[PDB]
Amino acid sequence: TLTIDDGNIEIVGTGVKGKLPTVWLQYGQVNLKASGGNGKYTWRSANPAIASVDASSGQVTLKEKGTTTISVISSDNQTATYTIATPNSLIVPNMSKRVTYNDAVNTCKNFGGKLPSSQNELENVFKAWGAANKYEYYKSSQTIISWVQQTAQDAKSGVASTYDLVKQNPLNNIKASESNAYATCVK
Repeated sequence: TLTIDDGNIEIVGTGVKGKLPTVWLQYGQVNLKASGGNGKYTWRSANPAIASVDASSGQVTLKEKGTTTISVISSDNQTATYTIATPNSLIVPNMSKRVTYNDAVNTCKNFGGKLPSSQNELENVFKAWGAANKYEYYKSSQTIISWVQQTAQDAKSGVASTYDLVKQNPLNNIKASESNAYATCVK
């Protein structure tokens, strides 16, 4: 008798459960609600070789390997299977210290992903994660500024656009420095 809930899904994001969108927010962990049955039940999530899973709550945590294997058997010996292959998008910010477009691009794109089309892509991508504006989350970075495309006018200023989500929104003219925010990796 295996019964799992699929209305509240916990996405690799920051532990948010609602509808499955298309992006992961954080290391790489998701949790689904599935419960065994009467006796022997088997749980597998992303596979132990790559992720740590919670057997009393479909909790899968992956962060580097390739695909994720998740299966669920009812305590009565029923069989369920779910493997990550197409979906499972992941965003990765690269900049433990202030960074430049080229230094971060080598690292971010080295991830096989690409940069956002504009400042809003990151702010909207992060605002969807709930970190760009979690208030207390600022404690991880009171001010988080990302590198953005420059404007025709600011480019001539010899600068690029800078985005600050929790410190004041996006800003323009940043490049004369050579590393004022960081690179973002999506997908």
